[PDB]
Amino acid sequence: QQQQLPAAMADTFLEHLCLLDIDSEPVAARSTSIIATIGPASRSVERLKEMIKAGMNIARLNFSHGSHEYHAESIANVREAVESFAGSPLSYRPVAIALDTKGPEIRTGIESEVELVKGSQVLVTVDPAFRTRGNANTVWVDYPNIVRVVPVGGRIYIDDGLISLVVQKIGPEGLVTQVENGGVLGSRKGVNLPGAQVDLPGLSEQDVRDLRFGVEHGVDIVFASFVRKASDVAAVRAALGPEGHGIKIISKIENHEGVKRFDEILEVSDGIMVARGDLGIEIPAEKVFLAQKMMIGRCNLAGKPVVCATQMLESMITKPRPTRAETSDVANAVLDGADCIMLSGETAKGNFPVEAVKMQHAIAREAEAAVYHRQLFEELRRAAPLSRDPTEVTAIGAVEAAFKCCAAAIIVLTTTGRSAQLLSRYRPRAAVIAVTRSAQAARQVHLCRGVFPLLYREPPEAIWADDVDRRVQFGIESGKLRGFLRVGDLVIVVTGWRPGSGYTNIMRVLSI
Amino acid sequence: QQQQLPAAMADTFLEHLCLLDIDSEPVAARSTSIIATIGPASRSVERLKEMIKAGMNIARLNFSHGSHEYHAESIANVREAVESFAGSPLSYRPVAIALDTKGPEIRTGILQGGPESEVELVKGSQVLVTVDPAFRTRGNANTVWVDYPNIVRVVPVGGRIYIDDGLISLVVQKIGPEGLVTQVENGGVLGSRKGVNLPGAQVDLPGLSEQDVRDLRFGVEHGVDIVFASFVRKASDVAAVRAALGPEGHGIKIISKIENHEGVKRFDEILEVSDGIMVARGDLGIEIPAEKVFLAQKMMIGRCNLAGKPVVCATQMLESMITKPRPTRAETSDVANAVLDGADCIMLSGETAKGNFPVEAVKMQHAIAREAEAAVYHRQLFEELRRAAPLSRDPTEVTAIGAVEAAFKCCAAAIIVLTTTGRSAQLLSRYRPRAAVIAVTRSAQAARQVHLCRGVFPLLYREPPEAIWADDVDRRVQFGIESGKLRGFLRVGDLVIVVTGWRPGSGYTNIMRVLSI
Amino acid sequence: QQQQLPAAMADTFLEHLCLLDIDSEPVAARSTSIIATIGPASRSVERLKEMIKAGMNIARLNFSHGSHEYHAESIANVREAVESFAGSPLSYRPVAIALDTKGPEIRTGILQGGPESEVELVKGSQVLVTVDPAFRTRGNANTVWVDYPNIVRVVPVGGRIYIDDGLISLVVQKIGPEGLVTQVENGGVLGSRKGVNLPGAQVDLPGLSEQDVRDLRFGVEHGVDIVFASFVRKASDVAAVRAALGPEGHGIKIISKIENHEGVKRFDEILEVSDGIMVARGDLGIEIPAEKVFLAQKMMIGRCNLAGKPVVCATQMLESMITKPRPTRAETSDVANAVLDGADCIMLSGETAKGNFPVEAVKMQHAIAREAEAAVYHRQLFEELRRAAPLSRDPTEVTAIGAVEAAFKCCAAAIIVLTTTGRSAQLLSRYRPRAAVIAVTRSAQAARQVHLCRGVFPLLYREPPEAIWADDVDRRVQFGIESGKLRGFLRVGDLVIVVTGWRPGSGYTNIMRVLSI
Amino acid sequence: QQQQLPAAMADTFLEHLCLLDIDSEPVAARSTSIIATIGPASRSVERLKEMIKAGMNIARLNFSHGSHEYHAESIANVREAVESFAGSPLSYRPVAIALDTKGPEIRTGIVELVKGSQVLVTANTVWVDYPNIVRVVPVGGRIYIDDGLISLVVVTQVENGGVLGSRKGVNLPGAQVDLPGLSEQDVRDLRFGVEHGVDIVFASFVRKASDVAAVRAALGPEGHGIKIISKIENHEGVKRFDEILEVSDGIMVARGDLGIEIPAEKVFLAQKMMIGRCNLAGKPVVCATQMLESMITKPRPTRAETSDVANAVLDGADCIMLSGETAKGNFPVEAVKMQHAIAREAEAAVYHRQLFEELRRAAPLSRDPTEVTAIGAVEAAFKCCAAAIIVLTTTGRSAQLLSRYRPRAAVIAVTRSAQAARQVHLCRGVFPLLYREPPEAIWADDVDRRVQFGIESGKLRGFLRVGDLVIVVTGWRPGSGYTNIMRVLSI
Ligand SMILES: [K+]
Ligand SMILES: [K+]
Ligand SMILES: [K+]
Ligand SMILES: [K+]
Ligand SMILES: [Mn+2]
Ligand SMILES: [Mn+2]
Ligand SMILES: [Mn+2]
Ligand SMILES: [Mn+2]
Repeated sequence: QQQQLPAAMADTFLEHLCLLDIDSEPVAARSTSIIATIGPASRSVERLKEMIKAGMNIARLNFSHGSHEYHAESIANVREAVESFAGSPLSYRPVAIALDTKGPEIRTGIESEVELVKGSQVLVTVDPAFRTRGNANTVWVDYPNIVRVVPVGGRIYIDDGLISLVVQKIGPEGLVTQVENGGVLGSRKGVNLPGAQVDLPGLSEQDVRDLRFGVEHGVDIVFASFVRKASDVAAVRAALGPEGHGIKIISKIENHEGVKRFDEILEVSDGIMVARGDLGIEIPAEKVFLAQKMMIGRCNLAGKPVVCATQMLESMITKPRPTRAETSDVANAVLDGADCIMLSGETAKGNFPVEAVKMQHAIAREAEAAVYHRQLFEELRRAAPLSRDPTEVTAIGAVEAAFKCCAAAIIVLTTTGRSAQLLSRYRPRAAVIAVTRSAQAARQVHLCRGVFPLLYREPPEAIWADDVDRRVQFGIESGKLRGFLRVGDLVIVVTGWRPGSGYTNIMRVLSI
Repeated sequence: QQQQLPAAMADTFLEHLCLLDIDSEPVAARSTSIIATIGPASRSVERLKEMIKAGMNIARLNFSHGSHEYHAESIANVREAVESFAGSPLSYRPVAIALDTKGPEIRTGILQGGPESEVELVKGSQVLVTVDPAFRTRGNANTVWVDYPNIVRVVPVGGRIYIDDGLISLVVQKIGPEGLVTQVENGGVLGSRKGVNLPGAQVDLPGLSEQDVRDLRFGVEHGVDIVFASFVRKASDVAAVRAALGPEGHGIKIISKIENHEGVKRFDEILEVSDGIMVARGDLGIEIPAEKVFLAQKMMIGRCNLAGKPVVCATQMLESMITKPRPTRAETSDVANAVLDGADCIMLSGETAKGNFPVEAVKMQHAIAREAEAAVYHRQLFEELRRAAPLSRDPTEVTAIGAVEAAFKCCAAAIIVLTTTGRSAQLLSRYRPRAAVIAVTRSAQAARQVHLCRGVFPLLYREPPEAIWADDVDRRVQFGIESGKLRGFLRVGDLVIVVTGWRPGSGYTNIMRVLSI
Repeated sequence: QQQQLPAAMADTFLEHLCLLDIDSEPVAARSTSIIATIGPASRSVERLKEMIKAGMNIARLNFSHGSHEYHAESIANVREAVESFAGSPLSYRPVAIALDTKGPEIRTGILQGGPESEVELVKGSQVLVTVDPAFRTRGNANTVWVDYPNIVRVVPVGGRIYIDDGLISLVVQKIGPEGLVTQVENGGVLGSRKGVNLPGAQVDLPGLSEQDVRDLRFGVEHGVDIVFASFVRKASDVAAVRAALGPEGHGIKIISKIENHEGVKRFDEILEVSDGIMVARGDLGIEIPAEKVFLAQKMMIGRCNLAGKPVVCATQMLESMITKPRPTRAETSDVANAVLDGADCIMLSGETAKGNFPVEAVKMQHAIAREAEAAVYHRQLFEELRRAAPLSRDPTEVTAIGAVEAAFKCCAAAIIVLTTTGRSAQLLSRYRPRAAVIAVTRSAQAARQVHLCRGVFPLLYREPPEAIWADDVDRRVQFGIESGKLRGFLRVGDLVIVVTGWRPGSGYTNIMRVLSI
Repeated sequence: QQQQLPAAMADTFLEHLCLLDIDSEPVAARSTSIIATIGPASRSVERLKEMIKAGMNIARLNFSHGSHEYHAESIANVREAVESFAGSPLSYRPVAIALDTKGPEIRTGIVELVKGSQVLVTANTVWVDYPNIVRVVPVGGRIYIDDGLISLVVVTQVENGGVLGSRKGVNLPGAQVDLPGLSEQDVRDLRFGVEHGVDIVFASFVRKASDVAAVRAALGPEGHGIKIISKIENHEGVKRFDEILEVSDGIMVARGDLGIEIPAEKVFLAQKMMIGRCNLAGKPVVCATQMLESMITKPRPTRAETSDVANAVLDGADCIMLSGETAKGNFPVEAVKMQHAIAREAEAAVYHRQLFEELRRAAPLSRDPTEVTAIGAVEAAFKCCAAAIIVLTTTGRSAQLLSRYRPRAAVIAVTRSAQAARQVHLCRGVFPLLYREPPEAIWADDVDRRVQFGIESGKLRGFLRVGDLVIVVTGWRPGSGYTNIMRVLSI
C-alpha cells in the first residue's frame, strides 16, 4: 500500500512507528507550505519561476537588509514570476508575500575580517566616530544603550552566538570586556544580550515605516520580529493601519520572555513563528527543541498557523545535499505539527536555492504521510472545546466524513479563508481545496497546513446557486488537472446557505 | 448540569462512573423503544391509549396464544387507539405492530377437569410423560401429556425435562412403548399447557410448522410491520421465514429471536441474514445455565451494535410488576443495564399482557431508560464504533457519521433526517448520537419500523407534495422542527443538524447542514 | 480457552463484549464475597453448615428485628457451624459476622385485633394517617397510625408517603387538625408495624438512638467483626458509631450504608471516614426515585474502587428466590452487573433470612459471581486504576502494585501474602489482580474481615512461631501453597507471586518474589 | 517542578507537548549513552580524559582507516585515560570499546569534476578500489562519490559536479553489490578485536542474518561475550531488518550510507521504524552520523543538529554517535558536552505514560521470572517515583530487561564482570558499577554488600538522596539466570 496506510491503521504509536515503510510512496500534494527568503540568489524572475515550480508558497522579504526600493523590486519580480502562469487558471499557483520586520536588532559596525582573540580585551563602543574604526580589540555596535544595559559579568553574543564576550568593567566611553569565545569576525553582525532587559522598542521608527510600506505594496503577511507581549502585536496592528486589517500577523518568538508569555501572544496573533535562530542564542541551544515542540503543540490546539524556521537545511547554502540532521529536522517539524517550514540562507544567498526548495518539498511529503492521524484527530477533537459556530461544526463534520471514505479532497468555497482554516485545524488527510475570488485570501491561506487555494476569475452568474456550482465544479476540474482527484474518488464539498462570509454550514458527499 | 454532562466529559470509564449524578435530571426524549405484549390486560382500546401515552412504541402479538380472529381484534384495537391521536400531526406517535411467532414450542396438556386448576408433582415420584392422544386432557400428578410426538424418541435415559419456565424438573429413567418413565427431580405446582424445554436433546421439530406459515401469511394480510421469529437456530431458518412471508411482504423487518445454545453458537451467520436480534432470555435461560445468559446478552448486544442492527432485550425485565405496583431493585438495574449494554429496544410480557399494572410497567421502562440513556459513556462508545466500523463508500453512511460528529461538537439537541425507508435514520442511530434522530417520512410503515433503532423519533408527514421539490424538502425539515419544539425536544437557541439528499427517491442522502432554532 | 481469556486480550471494551463466551468455563475461586442475612430460614447449625459449603462468607445480623438473646443464639450457631470444619486447617473457611444496625427506622402501628391479620388499602380510597397516641392500636382500611408525630408537619399537600417497602403509596390531599387526608396512590395488603418512608421530606431522628448504642455495645461484647451502620448521612454519623463501639472495638470495620439522598450527596465525606460502603438499595430506592438508584450504585462503586475501600451491593438481588427455586432473568443480570460494576460483596436478605431456598440462593450468587468475575475487562480496569491512583510512598502499596503487575505478566494463579491486620492483602485487591490473593494470617479476626475485599481468600494459620523468624515466614508461605493446592487454586507448574516483609510486626511489607509450584 | 513533571502527568500526547517547559531543569543522570569515534582529534590520553569527563561512554574505532598498530595505540590510550580515575571506585566510569568494521566499502584513489564532462572509471579519471564496478553498473547506472555529493551516469557523465579529494566513499544503489560482507581484512580485523578484548562490534553493511553469523564465526570462540551491533546501511538491510534484529544484539541506524543508498527524504522513516522495532524487541539501538557535523568546524551546533539529537532520544534510541565531530574536528569535547546537554533535556521530556503503556500492551506474556520481576520493578518504581532500580547482574541481562521497559528511575547495575559492566552502556538507563571486593563466605551477606555498594555509589554521584525510595532487584541463588526478587527500600 501507499501513503503509509498500514502505519495509519496501527493501534498504538509504537506499532505505528514500527510500520513506517520506505517503499510506501507518498501520494498526495504536500500539505506543509514552504516559505522562501528572497535574496541575491532568488530575486531574478527566471529563478523565481523555478522556485515556484519546485514548491515555494510564500516569499519572505527580510527587512533586516535592503532598502525600500530593493524590496519593491522583489515584490515586482515575485508578482511577475507568479503571473507568468496565469495562462491556465486550472493550474495557477498563488504565492503569498510576507514582510519580515527588522525589529530591535543589534549589529556590529563595518569583505574583511578581524579576529577576536580568546582571553583578549575587547571594547564595545557606541561612539559615532568609531562607527567604522572596528578592529581586533574594538567592536562598534548600533545600540547606544548597550552600555546602559549589560552589567559587569554580563554576556554579549556576536554573530549567531558564535562569538561571546564578558563585560569586566563598564567605563565612560564603553564596555571593557574579555573574549570568552573567539572567532573570525566580519561586518555588521547580529548581537544578542540574554539576561539583559533590552528597553529597545518592539517597533522603531523604521519598522513603522517598513510596515506602512507593506500596506502600500499589498503584502499579505507580517512576520513580526522580537514579539515579547500582547501589546507588541497591538503596536504592529496600529502601524499596519486601517488600510491593512486583512493582513495576517505572525508573531515571531525569538526569546525567553516571548516564550514565557506565549499564551498571551498567541491569543492576539493570527499565528506563530518559532524563531529558532535568535531563540537558540537567547536560551540555551539544548532547550529550543522544547520551545519548538511546546509552541507547535499549543498552536495546533488553538487552531492557528505555526511556522518552523532557521537552519533547517544550512549545509545546502553551500552543498547540493543536506546533512542527515537537516533531513530529519524537516520531517520532525512536520511530525511536530508545523503548518509551514522556512528557508533563509538556503534560498537568499546560497548556491542551491531551487534544490533547497525541492528538498523541503520531498521531505514534507514523506513526513505528512507518516502522521498518525488516528491519534492526532482523536486528541484534537478531545481537546478542542464544544462549539456553537456553524462553520466549525461543519468543518469537523466534513473532516470526519472525509476520513470515513478516504476522500481525496475536501472542496470549500471561502471568502476570507476562515472556513478553509477551520477545516485544516482538524488536520484532514484529504486535501482542502479552497476556491475563492479574493486573490489575497488565496495567498494567505498557504499559512494553513493542507490548504490548496484556487483563485477563481469568472464574473458572478445571475442565479447565486449556479455561481456556487460553477465554483465547486471549478475546484473539481483544477483538482483533476493537478492529479489531486481521479474519476471514482469521493469528495467532500463544503458550502453555505447565503452569500457573504461567515455563513458556511453545508457538507455534501459527491463522487467524481 | 443536566443529562449527566459532567459524567460525559470524563477522561476514563471509571471517572465517568464516579461522576454519575442522581440530581442531574435527564433532558431528552427517551431513545430506547419499548415493546409491549398485548393480552387481556392491554387489549381494550382505552387501555391501549394510556399505554401509548405512557411510552409504548411497539405492540407485540404473541402467536403462541390466541386464534387468528383474536389477533385481528388486537390489531384493530391498536390501530384504533393509535389513530385516535391523528387529530394533531405534530404530536402523533406511530406504533409498530410485531407478530411474534409460535415456532417449535412444546407444552404440557390441559389439566384433568382443570384449565385454571393445579396438580402437584411431588419430588421423588414416578411421572409418565405420554404423547398418547387420549391423555391430552386426562393429565394428573403422575401423568403429564405433551404436544411433541417425538419426545419419546429424543430424550434418552438420564435425560432432563423441564416444565413451566424451568421450575419443574423430570429425569428419564425408563423408556417404554407407551411413554417415558420419569422421576421427579424438582417438583412444584403444575397447571395446564405449560412450556417444556429439552436441553441436551437436539429438537428435530421444524423452525416453521404448518401453523407458523399460516400465522405469517396472516401477518402479511393484516400489515404487521415486524416478525419476531422464534427459535432461530441457523441462517436457513430466516430464509424460511422470508419465503413464508411471501412477496407481499419484503418490507417487513425480520427479528431473529435467539433462544438456545445452537442459536448462540451460530449467531454470526444469523445476524448477517436478519434485520435484527432478540435476546430471548426466557428460553435462553432454560436451554443454557441461568448463570450464563448475561454473557450471551452482552455478547449479542455488542455484536449488533457493531453490525449496526437493532437488538432487543427481553423477558422478565419487570416480573414483580405483574403483581406489584413497584419493581424490585434487580428489575430496575436490569433495564438500566440493558440500555447501558446498548440495546435498541426493551420488552415487557407478563407485565403488560396479564398483570395488574401494564401502564405502570410501561411508565417504569420509560423512566429508567431516560436515566440510563444519559449515563452512556458516548466518548468511549463513539470512539469504539468509528474505530471498529470499516471504511465506507456509501454516501449515506458518510453523511451519517459526519452528522453524528457535528452533533457532538455543538451538543446539538437533534439530528433531523428526511427518510423514505428508514435507512438513513438507521445509519445515524448506528453511531449512537446523543442528539435525538428526528426522522421525517411519508411512509406510515417506515415510521413504525424505525422504532427498532435506538434514538430515532419518527414523525409521519401528511401534506401532499409541493410543486417545487426543494420547497417540499424545506416544509418537511420545518415540520420536524415544529414537532420538535412542541414535544420539548428543541428549544429556541438550540443548534440542530439537518440531513437531506440531492434528489428524490430513497438511497441518495448526502447533505448535512447546521441550523439554529 | 477458559476464564474468558480471548475476551481479556481484546483491544477495546466493545471487542471485549463481543468475545464473551458462554462455553468458556470460569476457572478460579470466586472473588466476590457473599453476605447472607440470618433468619428463621438460616439459623439452625445444620443449615448454616450447608450455607458455608455453598459460599457464604459473611453472616449479617439484622438488628432491626429480634432481641439480644436472639442474636446471641445466632452468633453461637454460626460459630458452631463454622468451627465444625476446624478438623482441617488447610480447608477451614473463616466466616465474618456483621452486626446490622437498626437506626432511625419509621413505622406503622399494630392493627385492629391483628398481630397477624391484614388490612387492604384499596386504590383511590380515603386514608387518615394519625399520630394520635390512641390509634397506635386501632388501625383499619381507612386509618393508619404512625410512630413519628412530625409526619403531619413535614409532608405538604401533594407530597407522597410510601408504606411497607415502598409498595403502598399515599398522596396528601388534605392536611387536617389530627391527620393527613391521603388518597391511595398504590394499593395493597398492609400488615402490622411496617416501614414508612418520606422522600423529599427531611427527617430529624438521630442516627444513633439509645437502642443502637446498646446494640453496638452488644456487638463489642460478642466480638462481631463488622458494623453495617444504617442511615449514614454525614461523617459525624460514623464518628458516633465509633464512639459507641467503644475502645474494646477499634478492630471492628465500619461499613456505612447509604440509604438516602443526603447520604448520596455527602458520600465523599462519608467514604473518607468509613472503612467501606453499602449501597443500601432498599431504602435508597424509596428515598430517591427508583429510576435513579442504578446511578447511585454505579457512582458509589466507582468511587470506592477509586478510594480502595470495600463496597457492598444490597437488597433484592434475588427476591423471587424467597419463594421460587430459580431466579428471574433480571436477578441473574443484577448480580453479574454488581460484579462488573466492581462491587466487593453482594448481599442476600429475604432470600436467606426467611425464604424457602436460602442455600440455593447462596449457590446462585456463587455461580453468577464466578462467570462475571471472569468477564471483567481487567486491561481497562487495571490501566484506569493505576492511572487514577496518585503516586505513593508507602512501601506496602508500592509492593502491591508491583506484585499485581508481575501476576498479570505470567498469568499467576495466585498472589500469596503474609498479613497481620489484612492491610497488605487489601492493597493488593485494591488493584484487582485476576490471580487470587491468598492471605495468610494468625489473627482469626483479620482473617474474617478480609472477606470485605474482593479477591482475598484468608487462611488462618495455627502453628506456634518457629525460633528463627525467617523459617516462620517460610512455613507460612508454604502453608498458603499447600492450602492452595488442596482447594484447587494452584496446580503443579503454576507460577505464584509471594509478598512478604523485611521484619516482624505489621506495616513493613516490602518484598515481592516469583516462585513456581 | 523539575524533570518536566507537569508534562509527564498529561492525559494526551498533545497536552504533553503543550506542557513542555524550558525552565524545568532536568534532574537525573542522562540515560542515552554517547559513542565517540576516535581519531587525530581524540587520541591523546589527556584529550580522552576530557571526553570521559564530558560524557563519552563508548569509544568507537573505525577500522575503515588506520592500521592494527594504530588501533592498538588507541585502545591503549583509552584504557589509560579510563584507568586514571580508578583512584575512586565510587566514582569510576567504565568506557566500552567498539570495533567498527570496514566491510564492503568502495573508495576512490589518491580536482574538480565539471558538470557535463566525461569521466572514466577504472579530473577526467577517477580510480575505484572495487574491480567488479565495471561488472555491476549497467548503461545508465549511477555512481555517487563522497557523501553522495558527486553523481556519475554511465564511460560516465557527471550529473552533479563537485570538488574531489583523495580516497572517498563510492555508492552504487540499484546495483547488487556482490562484494562479501566479510573480506579477508575484516576477518583479520575481527580476530584483532578479540585479542585486544574489544567489547562490541559495529558490523558494517549487514544485509541478511548470515552476515552476522559470519561475524560470529570470525569472532571465534574466544569471543562469545562480545556484543554484535548490526549496522543498517542500505535498502536490502532495511528490508530484511526483522531477520537481522532477531540474530543481532542490537542495531545501528547507519544514516551516512543509508542516506545515499536510499533517497535522503526517506531515512527518517527507516530510522523511526528501526528504533521503534528495537524498542519492541528490547534490543539496543544506535542513532548515527552527522548528528552535529557543523561542530567539526564550529563551536556551536546548528538548530537542526540540536533537534536531531533530541528527536533521536524521543524516537527511543539507546545511544547517539559522533564521527567527524570527535575524530577530526576542532571541538571534540564541546561536541560530547552538547550530546550530553541535549540528551538530558530530551530524556526528561519522554512521555513515559504512553511509552510504558504501549510497551506492556505490545510485549507478549512471559514466563521467564527475570522478565516478570523486571516489569514488576519498573511498575513499582513508577508508583513511588523511585530515584533508582538497583540490580545485581552477572551478564547484564537483568539490567537489560529492566531498561527494556524504560523506567524513569535509573537502573544501577552492580556486577563483578568488568566486560558486562562495559557492554551494559548499550542499554538506555543503565549505569554500571564494577564491584571489586572478594566474595563473602555467607552468600546472603555478599548480596547485601553489593546492594549497599550500589546505594553508596548512588549517594556519591547524586543519583539518590536520603529519604528516596529505591527498588532492589536480586535472585534466589548464585549464577546467572535466576533473578526473581523485588524489594522496596528507603535510603
Ligand atoms: K528580520
Ligand atoms: K412466541
Ligand atoms: K436494619
Ligand atoms: K566503518
Ligand atoms: Mn530573528
Ligand atoms: Mn421463547
Ligand atoms: Mn435499609
Ligand atoms: Mn557507513
